[PDB]
Parts: sequence; C-alpha cells; structure tokens
Amino acid sequence: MLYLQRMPTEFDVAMATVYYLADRNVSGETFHPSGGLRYERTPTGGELFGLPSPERLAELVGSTVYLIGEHLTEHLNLLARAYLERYGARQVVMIVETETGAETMRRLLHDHVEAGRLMTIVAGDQIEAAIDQAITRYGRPGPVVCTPFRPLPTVPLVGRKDSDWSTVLSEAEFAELCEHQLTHHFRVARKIALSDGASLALVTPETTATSTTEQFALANFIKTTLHAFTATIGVESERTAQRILINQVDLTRRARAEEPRDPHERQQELERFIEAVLLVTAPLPPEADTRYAGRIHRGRAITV
Amino acid sequence: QMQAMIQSELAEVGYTDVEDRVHIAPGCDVSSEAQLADLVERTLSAFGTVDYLINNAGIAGVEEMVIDMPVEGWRHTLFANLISNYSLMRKLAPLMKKQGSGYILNVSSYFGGEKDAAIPYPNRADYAVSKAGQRAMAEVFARFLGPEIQIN
Amino acid sequence: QMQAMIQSELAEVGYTDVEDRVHIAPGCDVSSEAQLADLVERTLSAFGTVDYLINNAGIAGVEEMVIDMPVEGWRHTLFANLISNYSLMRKLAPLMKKQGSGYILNVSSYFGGEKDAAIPYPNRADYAVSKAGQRAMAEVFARFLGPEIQINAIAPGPVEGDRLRGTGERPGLFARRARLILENKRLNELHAALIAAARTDERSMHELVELLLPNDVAALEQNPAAPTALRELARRFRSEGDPAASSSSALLNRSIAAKLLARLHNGGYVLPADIFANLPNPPDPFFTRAQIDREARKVRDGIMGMLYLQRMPTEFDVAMATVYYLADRNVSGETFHPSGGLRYERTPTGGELFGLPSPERLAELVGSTVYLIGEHLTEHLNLLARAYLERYGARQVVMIVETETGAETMRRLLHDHVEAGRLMTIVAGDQIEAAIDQAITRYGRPGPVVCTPFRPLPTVPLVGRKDSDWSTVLSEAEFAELCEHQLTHHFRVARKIALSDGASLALVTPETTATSTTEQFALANFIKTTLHAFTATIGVESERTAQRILINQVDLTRRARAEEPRDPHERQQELERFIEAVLLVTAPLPPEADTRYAGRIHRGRAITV
Repeated sequence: MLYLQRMPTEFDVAMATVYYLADRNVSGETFHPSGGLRYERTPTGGELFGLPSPERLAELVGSTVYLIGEHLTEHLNLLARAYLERYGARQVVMIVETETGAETMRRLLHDHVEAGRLMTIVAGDQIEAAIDQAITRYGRPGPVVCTPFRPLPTVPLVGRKDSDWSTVLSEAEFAELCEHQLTHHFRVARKIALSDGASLALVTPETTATSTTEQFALANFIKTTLHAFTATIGVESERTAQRILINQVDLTRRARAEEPRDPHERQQELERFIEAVLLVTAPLPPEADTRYAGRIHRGRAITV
Repeated sequence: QMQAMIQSELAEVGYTDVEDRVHIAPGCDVSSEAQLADLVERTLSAFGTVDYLINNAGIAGVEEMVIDMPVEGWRHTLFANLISNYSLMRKLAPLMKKQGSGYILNVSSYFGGEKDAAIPYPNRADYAVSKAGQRAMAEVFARFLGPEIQIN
Repeated sequence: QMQAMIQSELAEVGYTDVEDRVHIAPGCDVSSEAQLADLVERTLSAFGTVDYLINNAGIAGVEEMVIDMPVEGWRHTLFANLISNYSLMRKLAPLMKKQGSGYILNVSSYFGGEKDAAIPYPNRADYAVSKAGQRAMAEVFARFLGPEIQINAIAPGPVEGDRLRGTGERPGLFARRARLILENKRLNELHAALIAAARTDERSMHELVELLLPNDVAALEQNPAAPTALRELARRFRSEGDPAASSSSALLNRSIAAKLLARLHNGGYVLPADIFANLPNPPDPFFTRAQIDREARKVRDGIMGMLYLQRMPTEFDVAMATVYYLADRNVSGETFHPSGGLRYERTPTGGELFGLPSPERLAELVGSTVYLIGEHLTEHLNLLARAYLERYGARQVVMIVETETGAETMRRLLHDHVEAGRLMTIVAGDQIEAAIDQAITRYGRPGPVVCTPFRPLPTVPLVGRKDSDWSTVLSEAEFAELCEHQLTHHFRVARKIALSDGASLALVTPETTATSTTEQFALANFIKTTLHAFTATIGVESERTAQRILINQVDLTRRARAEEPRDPHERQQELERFIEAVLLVTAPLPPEADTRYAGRIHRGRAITV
C-alpha cells in the first residue's frame, strides 16, 4: 500500500497535528498527516446517464418488486406506475411505517390496489419482520428500492452569539436523525442481502428550491455519509460473489442553484429519477455477469 | 501512568506546577450520553472555558461482514464514532461561541473515503461509514459554526 | 531589497554571517531553459548540493478565453508553469539521489481541481491545465523518485496581497476585471448571435455582418430581414441596457469590432480586413459607471461568499504553514492545502458507468459531417469510421493525419469506403489549423468530431541508477515534445473546432493495455489528470458563453495494469465500450431538448473506459 514502504509512528502524526492546529484560517477541510497509498477508489458524483439495455428491462417482467417509503408519496406513486404498467410487473408491495401512509398510498393507486397488484404492509420500527411477512406470503423479491420514511427537520444548527441555543438541534434529535436516515438503509440492505434480492436502490432524501438551509446541510450530511456505506457494501458483495447489485440513487443537489425552478424541470427530474432507478434496478442476465461488468455495476452512486 | 509520564516531562522541560496543568477524567465511556455530560462538567469545573476539543475516541467496530452484523453493534458503532461527536460538539460549542474563539478536531481515517471519491474497506463497513460521517459533519458545520469556531 | 531585509532579520535574530545565508540570481527568467541551467550551476557553485527545491515561479497566463487564446501564449504559459518544473527536477534529482535525501515542492493553487473532482476556472484554462499538470507530475513521480526523494505540491486558496500583483485568483482592481468582463460578455453574445444566424440563414457571413455596420441597435431591432437571433439580441440590449450608456443604443466599438473580426477570421469565415474601418464610434461613456460598479461588487461579493470564515489568510500564514509542513518526512505525492473552505462547483471525474445514447440523438447523426483525427490509433479510427458510416448513415468522413504514411495506411485499411467517396484523407503535420481550414472550405463545416493523439507513448526511463549519469532518462526536450503532442494538439484542435461551429468534440487520451510498461502508465496517468482540468474548464466555459458545442473527454487509460484486458474478448469489449462512449459524447442534442440543465450536464464530463 505504501510508496515509501515505511509507516510513520504515532509521534510523527502528533507532531503534524500540533503543527497544523496552529493555523488560524482553516475550517471544514480534511487534513491527512500521511498518505501515498495504493488503494482502489470509487468516485462519486455521476450525473450523465441514460436508458439501460432492453435485455435488462426484459428481466423485470414477472419479477417481485418491493417499494418502501413514507415521505415520497408522489415518487412512490410514479415508480409503482412505472414498474407495473410499463414493464410487466406482477405485484408490488408498499412497506410503510404508519397506517396513515398505507391509507394514502392505497388511495393514490386504488386502481392497482383493487386489481391486486399494489399491496401494502406496515413496518414501523420492525421493518425486518414486515419484509419477512412480505417474503413469506408473496415470495422472494427481485429488485427493490428503499426511500427514507421521515422528512428533514428544520431546527436551527447554530444560534446567535448571545443566544442560549435551547432550540438548536440537540443530541437526541440527532440520534433519531441517524436512526431514520442511516440505520434504516442498513437494516433494509441487510434484510434484502440475506433474502436473495436481485438489486437494491437506496434513495437519499430529496431537496427542492423550497428547502431550507438546514435541510440542505442535513441532506449533504446524509449524502456524504451514505456514499461510503453504499460503496463498501457494493464492493463487499462483489468480492463475496453475491448476485445482488447494491446502488444509490440521489435526489439532492449540493446548492440551491443546481435544483430546478419550474414544474417542467420538476417532472424532468421525476423521469430522470425513474430512468436512474431503472439503471440501478434492471437485473443483469447471469450469462452477462462477468468480472468487469460486475465490478462496474456495484457500489456506484449517481446524482439525479 | 500517562499523566505521570506527561507531568514528569513537563517538570523536566522547565514548566512549573505540573499537577495543575494535566488533569484526568478516567472511567468515562464514550458510549453513554450521561458520561459525556459528566466529562463536560468535570472539564468546565477544572479549567473553565475549553478552547480545543480533540475528539479521538473511536473503536474498530463490529468487525464482521455486513451480512453478519447485528443491528445492536451497528447502533453501538454509530453512538461511539458518530453520535458522540455531535454530542460533545453541542455541549462545548456555547462556550466557544461566547468567548469568540474555539477549535474542534475530529480524528477521521483515510479508509473512510474522500469528497467525490469513496474507498471500500471490507469487514468494516461501520467504521468507514461513521468516519465519513465525521468528515461530512465537519465539512458541513464549518459554515454555520464560523467564524467564531473552527471544525476540521 | 528582499535579500537586504532577510539578512537584516537574520542578523537581528542572533545568526552569524548573514552574507553566506542568502544569495540572489537576478535576470533568471524561468521561460528559458538556458537561464534555468545557469541558475542550477550558479547555486551549485554557491552552496554546493541543494536539498530543497521550491518551484514557485508562475505567471497568470494569457488572461484570455480559449477561443480568444493565441497559440504562442499557450506555449509560453505551458513552458513557464509546467515544463520548467520537470526541467528543474531533472537538473537537480541526481544530486539529491546521490546524497540519499531530497525534497521538491510545487506552489500550485486551489482553483484547478483535485482527485476525481475537477474545478472550472473560466477565461483561465491554461493556468488550470498547467496546475493539474503540476499535481499529476508530483503524484506520478512520487513512486519512482522514492524512497530517496519526496515530491509534493501546495495549493493555497485566495490569499490577500497586492492588488497589482498575484496570479489572478484575487482582485485586485475590480474596475479593470469588471470592464473586461463586460466587454467579453458583449463580444460573446454578438459572436454567438452571428454564429446562430449563419447556422441556418442562407446569407453568407459578409451579408450578416453588413447588418452590423450602421452600429444602430434600433435599426437591427425593427429590421424585418434581420435574423431572429439578432433581433432578440437587440431586445436584450434594450432590456438590460442603460439609456445613459451608449451601449444600450450602440452595438459595439473599435476594440470589439477588431476582436470579432479576429474571431471570424480564425473561424474559417471570410471577411475583409477593412470591413470594420468605417464603423461609427459611440460617444463616451460607452459603459456607464453604475454598471461597472454593480458587477464589480457582484464579483467581489461572490469571491467573499466563497469563504466560509469570511476572511482571507495572509501570505505569512501560508509560508509559516508551508515550513511547518516541510518538517514532515513521511509524506510524498500529496497535495497540501494551507487554506480551504471554498464555495465552487466541482466536476467529478473517473466515471466508468454508461449505456447507449438515446435513439433521437442517434437519428441526428444521419447526414452530418464528421471528422476523425489520429496517427497511432489505426484500429480504433477504423472501427469508429465504420460505426459512423455503415451503422448511422454518415455522409462523409475526413481522416486528418500528420504524415503521408498514416494517410496511406488509413486509406488501405478502408479502401472500400475511400473508393466509394465516403472516407477522405488530409495531412496536417503541425499546421492542424490549416488542415481543418481546407477540410471546412472544400467539404463543409463539421458536426461531431473525435480527436486522438498522433504520437505514441515513449518508453525512456524516468528514474536512473543512483551511481549513474542519468544519460537515458527522460530529457527536458522529450517532455516538451510530450506536452506538445499530447496536450497542445488537443488545445489547438479544440480551439479550431470551437471557432468553426462544431456540434460536439470528444477528446481521447492515450490508450493503455497490459502490454505497456510502467513508465507508459505513469505518463498516461499524467496526461489524463492534466487533460481532465482542461476539459472541465472548456466545458463550463462553453456552457456559460451559450455555445451549442458539447465538448467531452473519453478515457482509454486505466490507473492500474490489473485493470487492463487479458484476453481478446475483453479487448473487443473495450473497443465496443469506447464506441458507445464516443456515441454518448458525440451524438448531437436536439435544439428543443437543449435546456439549461441538460446543457449543464452534457458539458465538461469525462468517462473512463
């Protein structure tokens, strides 16, 4: 791994840290007291992507697909329509936390609910058991897409210089933030990975031009945190010879100027999310699952 | 032992009254919020306003496959490596913004990733994700904590 | 003066014999190799063996847009900022490797990019590409120069200093940058309107420019025969203009007319030199002071808003941190940032996932004029010519080569289409602009174009034995030839096509396989990393200047030899993937689908195959 074939000791790192701490014009950077390492990387930030191959699309026909979410009612509606009506999916299961969300998703797609193609289960904080029932009484999944349940809070991150910071985001609320936005994805990923899924699309929280600055900050936090988890789990699955393709589809942009401003661009972003999740969820035929193609198609995160 | 050796070095290098320059607050497990508050109050009583917060405490983790990782280990790793950072940041920020100066330094790791470039690190997903979360916390709170308080 | 103050401080701080601690070498211009050799021999005579090499000498550059960039200025800034780095490193390295230790540090800047993330920096492409070259040089020579020699680069952010000095990152007189920004925007809008008119209107360039001679925006606005582009430009000049400034009523002045004529001439458009001699001169002030003040405050506020800490570090802090860093011994091949926390858009690179382009974009390929350029990559060019002609209905393809032998080889490999009149050949040499000019004049203006390097990758050693004379190591002339063939050629082709109304332009980095040597891999990585910044800068710049052109990069180079094919099946797979990637980056987007967001996505992107 080393260029110099020598690992510096703790004293050298402490020396560099003490020297660097005296700088008075740095904040929010990543300082590396040592480096020069030969290790494989998985760059993120992809945005230029198109439609997947028709052969992968044909694999989606007759598959078992689950959709999970609470806050993205319109997104889940559009995606459920896309899989059922356009690519011959037999059934979709909506895994939700609240009875209100189940009722809402039932009403939005009542036509599919009465047809027996869109069926709802309630998960709460035991989503493993909800997926377990779903598998038991419907069969094992194919491609699955997971989205966050809870929205982003708007409590302040920093208060005024002469303020008491009583209303600022505290330790507890950060704990539920980590639980809902990080632990939920881990739980769903582990459950599907041990349940023989075909592909797994993790959805980052969404932001628009109406989002507040604190929402942008927490969204960037979640994006950067989840990037590493997705990359590591994808590479681990590739080395452990699992069929499953775990990828990330991103609904957030780093600044306000990058987000759309009009409904036309909004529906463009909707269809772009649809095509991105089609890319990351279309099953690859077992004959085409080579070393190089499997290496490319795991651990990748793209931005819509 | 570390305190004794440190104070011996300080006495050797010419400093005076080493016993008032190096205190210890042992027995504080980073996994408990109450122990974090106890550490904060002990440091405040001992030396008053604290300028530098060197958050280095971090364990290896569950040390397993993602597909062999219990959720309780996942929560413990997040609490020890990620949650505690924001907890101590919250408890120590008011003084640093009151006095107009401050610095918090979080000990990350190369094997967690980088901006626009991730790094796989098998058997150790929890450590990598928590470490990148620490890095993200710093990079995103730099704006709001400034210009009074530094984060790195 | 600096030596006197330094030695005064040294005498004050208790040191002895300050006269032997600081020496001066005035008149050593870094742009000349002979002066560099004189500096090397003089410092060797003065203090003997040199341990630390702090290469900081670097100029802002041409300070002009790419389509406004003379070739000689590009060459001069390339010699000044990038070539001299390897020149000094080559001159000094044997001695440091003889003594068993050494350190070289390049003083870069933040505004050129990072690993897998590029940073645009418009109107300053040369500075950015030279910067990326410095970082790539350090990164790739880290492994070879080890373990005896360390190599690193420092890339500080905006640092407060003299307004008249600096490498262009900081203002500075906001007035001058402000006025040049407005003049450039006026020229860019007028040129874009003229190009858009000439794209679809039957009137030649002469008649279209003839509408501009009265210098009356009103006469253009209500002119029924005027193109929609020029009428819309008049409406925008009325909407955004200031009645107190003659520019809201007058189209242009002498300087803008001369620059526009230069752009038109270099773009292959035929116009007399005296066409702008009789243009009426708008009365002063052409620009009101309110506008320049407003957008100068805009630029200053943007620069300040980049800062998280709302204050700019000083030079002393950066130097102090640099010396603190120099005390570290276990680092080599990294980029140090003494200052950061900056607001700027990034263009991440290293993308390797892609599919096939949309069928609507494929239909655009039918009936277009496509040029392919290259010498070494005969098989790839053959496959691409076959793909465009036989599979997507291309009308005619021109193969532009450096020598007669390459033209003959390409003709023989595709004789069937040569005799059919669908594959034609031109010879370029080192006057590629002339080859493009004859191609446009005698066959028409291009659509999508893909460019590949002429020369192969040399296999000369980059590091020699410790007890050797370094006779066979890569020489400075060899490095100059390398950057000329692999970097200057792409710049020249991109400039010429950009001024020539291209539809899209795909830049190809040199190809690497498992058969290549380690030195070839290092040089290919250097070229790829260097070209990433140039591609990102030109893409963002063209997006900002409302250009139709989509300029992108496709990578045939991979960082590790373990990533290269080991069987013919993988080789043909990579060939097909290269075809798909060029198809993605060359397929024209319909004008209806050319939105702000889609245009932003499809410019400045690089895909690794």
